[PDB]
Amino acid sequence: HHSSGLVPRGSHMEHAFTPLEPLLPTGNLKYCLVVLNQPLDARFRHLWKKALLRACADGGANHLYDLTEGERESFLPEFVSGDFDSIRPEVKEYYTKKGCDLISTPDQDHTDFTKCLQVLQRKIEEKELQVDVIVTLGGLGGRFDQIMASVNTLFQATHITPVPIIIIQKDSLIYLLQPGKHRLHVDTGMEGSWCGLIPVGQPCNQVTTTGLKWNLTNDVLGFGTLVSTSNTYDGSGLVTVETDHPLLWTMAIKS
Amino acid sequence: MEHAFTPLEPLLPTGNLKYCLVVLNQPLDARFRHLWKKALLRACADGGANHLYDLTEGERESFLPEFVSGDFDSIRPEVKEYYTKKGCDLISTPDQDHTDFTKCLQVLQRKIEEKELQVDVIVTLGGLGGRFDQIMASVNTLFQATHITPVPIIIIQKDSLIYLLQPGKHRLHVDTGMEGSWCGLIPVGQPCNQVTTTGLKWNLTNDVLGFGTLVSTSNTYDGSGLVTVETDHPLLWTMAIKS
Ligand SMILES: Cc1ncc(C[n+]2cccc(CCOP(=O)(O)OP(=O)(O)O)c2C)c(N)n1
Ligand SMILES: Cc1ncc(C[n+]2cccc(CCOP(=O)(O)OP(=O)(O)O)c2C)c(N)n1
Ligand SMILES: Nc1ncnc2c1ncn2[C@@H]1O[C@H](COP(=O)(O)O)[C@@H](O)[C@H]1O
Ligand SMILES: [Mg+2]
Ligand SMILES: [Mg+2]
Repeated sequence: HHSSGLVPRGSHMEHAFTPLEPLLPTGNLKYCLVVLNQPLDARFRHLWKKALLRACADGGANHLYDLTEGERESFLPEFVSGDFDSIRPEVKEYYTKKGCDLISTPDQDHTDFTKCLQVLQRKIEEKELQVDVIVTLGGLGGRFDQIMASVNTLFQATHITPVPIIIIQKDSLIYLLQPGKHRLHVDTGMEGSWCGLIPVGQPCNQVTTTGLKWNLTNDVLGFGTLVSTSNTYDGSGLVTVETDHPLLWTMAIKS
Repeated sequence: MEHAFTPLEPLLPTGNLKYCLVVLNQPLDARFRHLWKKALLRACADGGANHLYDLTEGERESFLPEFVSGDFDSIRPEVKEYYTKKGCDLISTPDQDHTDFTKCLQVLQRKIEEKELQVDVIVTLGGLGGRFDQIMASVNTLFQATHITPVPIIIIQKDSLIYLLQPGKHRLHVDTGMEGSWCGLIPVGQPCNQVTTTGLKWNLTNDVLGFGTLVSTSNTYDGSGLVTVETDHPLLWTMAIKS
């Protein structure tokens, strides 16, 4: 203001995110990996390799243990948290003898996924390291109530860690967009054909987007009113979203 | 004043329950056969026909839909042919603002009034797995369904069932013996600020259910065989189906 010479004016911060980047072979993101109790998709090995930290939520360990025979010492979690109402005795044993940190989380008011994030967040600050994103595998298939629980974890996550969290399983990815403006880069080449915007918690009364086939212009998104599913990209390679309330972004993963 | 309902009833080998069956584009669970046999009317939404067709090979004439609606961008030509040849009514629904599931219910409701048929419930198979944006669409269809037909609609796939509870009081009978161990109340859409329940391990007493505040998942039954729910806004009921 009071300075002289050219001076940038106008400007509002925007959240610039690239969803499926962790799925890119090369690149150097810096992310943590969380394995939930669900069948592991083949992309897990590559994701594990470059992850800064890996962990498993209860049953998640069973799935990891069973899909890494002959090379399990190459897939040793930094820690396995949960309540152990899912991990098999022998699996709990193996990881404990190899040095894995087994953390018990009894709380019956919260899922192991949520509790696992709490442990992860703590290990993050406690190890003075920071991540650009937390990649969660599984949680979108199987039991319906659990799928919803996963979505609800993304809500609580805002109070657990400042690091963005994405959930991936089979051909889907979800990411909760907090109120404000977002710039999502969907030009990694790993993108599928569909995408969508789900009002999960409450109606989003003012949504505006760009880069979609069916864009919103200060529109209302709400169950029973209008939910964007089976939407697609305009080809620009960029999607911007502005929402007044938490809005769930979902997109397809190639192949 | 209230609606007495029994969710997993169609799954019972016994009964006179009059219901219609809708097959969505997802792999059919084994329960399919029995459900089809006693259905008053069967239909398929686009791709649903492919899964029906590939499942009933060798005996497709015993499993002929009464109509297949959609937009035919999933139904394989050979499949589309077969059913047209056997007399199945193929109805096109191009509307790209509505899923083939919602549009299928529209066709169904029409057929119901049209045939002066009386149905207790509409059983939908599939729609809870696969593409995430798909599962949500299914949930969204249940919201729109309230303006498409007065007949209760349930969706089932694998081990899950969902049913949208409209504002008011509900009495759910969960003593068919087909019930699984878990159940839940999901406030999709909007926060339900006044929820009161009975028959659950974790009941609610004029409590608030909303994402980020409190969502009831992994809940269970108290063994009474009855669950009652009073809600101020649409509340999604979900429950497990035995092994
Ligand atoms: C209100 C209410 N509701 C319900 C409940 C229950 N819950 C919740 C959350 C969480 C939990 C735990 C579990 O998780 P897991 O680990 O996953 O197990 P599963 O069954 O799922 O397998 C619970 C119990 C409460 N609390 N509240
Ligand atoms: C806003 C908005 N967003 C999105 C869109 C799109 N959409 C929606 C709904 C529905 C549809 C159709 C789809 O269904 P399907 O056919 O079943 O799927 P696929 O896979 O077959 O393709 C759409 C497109 C709008 N419109 N708006
Ligand atoms: N059927 C399922 N569908 C989706 N996520 C699941 C399912 N079962 C378990 N999970 C997730 O995996 C985490 C730990 O698994 P578990 O303790 O074995 O139930 C939970 O906190 C959930 O977030
Ligand atoms: Mg557990
Ligand atoms: Mg279609």
